[PDB]
Amino acid sequence: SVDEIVDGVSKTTAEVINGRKSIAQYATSLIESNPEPDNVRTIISQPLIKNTFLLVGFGLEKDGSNINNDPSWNPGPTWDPRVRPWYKDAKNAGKLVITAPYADSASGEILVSVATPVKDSATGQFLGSIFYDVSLAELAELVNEVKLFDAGYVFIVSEDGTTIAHPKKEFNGKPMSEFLGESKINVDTHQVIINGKPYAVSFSDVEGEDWYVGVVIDEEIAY
Amino acid sequence: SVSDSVDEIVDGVSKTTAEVINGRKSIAQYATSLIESNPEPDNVRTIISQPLIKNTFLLVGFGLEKDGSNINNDPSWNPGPTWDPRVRPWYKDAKNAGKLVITAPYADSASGEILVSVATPVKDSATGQFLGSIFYDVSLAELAELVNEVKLFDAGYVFIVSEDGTTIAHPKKEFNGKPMSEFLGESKINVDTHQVIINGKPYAVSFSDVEGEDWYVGVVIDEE
Ligand SMILES: NC(=[NH2+])NCCC[C@H](N)C(=O)O
Ligand SMILES: NC(=[NH2+])NCCC[C@H](N)C(=O)O
Repeated sequence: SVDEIVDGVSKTTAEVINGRKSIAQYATSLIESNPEPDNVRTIISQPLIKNTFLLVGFGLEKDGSNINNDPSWNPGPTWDPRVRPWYKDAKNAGKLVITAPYADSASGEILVSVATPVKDSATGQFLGSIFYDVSLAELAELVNEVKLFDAGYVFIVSEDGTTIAHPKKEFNGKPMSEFLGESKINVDTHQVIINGKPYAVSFSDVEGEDWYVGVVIDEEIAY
Repeated sequence: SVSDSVDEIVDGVSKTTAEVINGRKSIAQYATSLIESNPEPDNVRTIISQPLIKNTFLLVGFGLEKDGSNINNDPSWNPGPTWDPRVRPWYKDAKNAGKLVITAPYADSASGEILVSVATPVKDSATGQFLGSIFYDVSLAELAELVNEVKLFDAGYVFIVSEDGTTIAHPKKEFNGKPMSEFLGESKINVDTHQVIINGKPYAVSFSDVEGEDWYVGVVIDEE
């Protein structure tokens, strides 16, 4: 039953996503414990962090300076972290948040960031925000790793149908109607005609985020 | 074709199992790196007592070479001096390997349960002096549950063994640490899919090595 397949895929998706959240929150707590620049570098420049996220950086409220874990990239004349969506989202939320999809400053690629505020341990005053960049391509690939029927794919949307992750990276950050036709989420399994063929499409909410995972399966193989 | 099919099932479980074990390894390595960077007691306490660490492992402890003292992330565990971490298997394994390693199954000091531990040595950043070892306790029951959750075939189960057939994780906990011959009646690993008779009924059995360990995932599939 498709509902059972997509319900199982949402469980996995949550684990994938919650794993990234847990690591991001761990690094952020250790940083809050002692936000000395050298301790921040040590915390974010370990293999675990460099292998989980595309890039990690701490932007400072005081002066728009930043500490990050890729020496190859230093921000140009231009770049002020304080103007970036991950910065503001974490500051506004005052706790760990994941951004909507947006275009990365350097590459233009569509991504999301796990973002956390950093508060002064003593005062409680906002010092800045940390971003943990997440690859949507890798995300799509992960939630598509174990598939049961080998005739379709898994995707992730926000509640308004904005694509978070699709196997084809060209859909990331775009409305899901670009590959489903329909623009609003119909959670219940239903038939969608694509290219003249019938597919069963079904969604399941992702615990902890305002995302759904969706499934698109060729019916003649699906059943 | 049926042999190829079962082959693909154990391979799939092997891949997922490797991803999970490497993930836990990476987390232990990270923490060990942060501790090594600054092993002051309060910094160690701060590093190992976070939710990420308490949720990934059963228990985490840093035992010291100097006096056999320790810092662990379980506030209700306060072993007295008859618990010397320096004589424990995980401690010696970490010291011997000089890097991250996973133990063979052994009996836990407190519970007597058979578990394994991720183990890492810690060295003085400046002088290279050996300071002690950290253990990261892994539930074998939870491993058996993990590799059996995704089950494509009708009836049967999944298990883990070392290269010489020592059981790492079986759905039935009493087999943990035991030779696999106790539930397979074979003592040597035959990687290729092959028929095994167990209590009169035939089963398909097959193995796939786990990347990063000399472990194999095994499947026992009823041939109804
Ligand atoms: N790969 C990079 N160097 N990215 C730099 C930009 C960092 C962050 N994702 C932003 O857009 O603000
Ligand atoms: N749950 C516990 N308090 N275990 C204490 C023992 C720690 C470690 N597994 C050992 O046997 O040395």
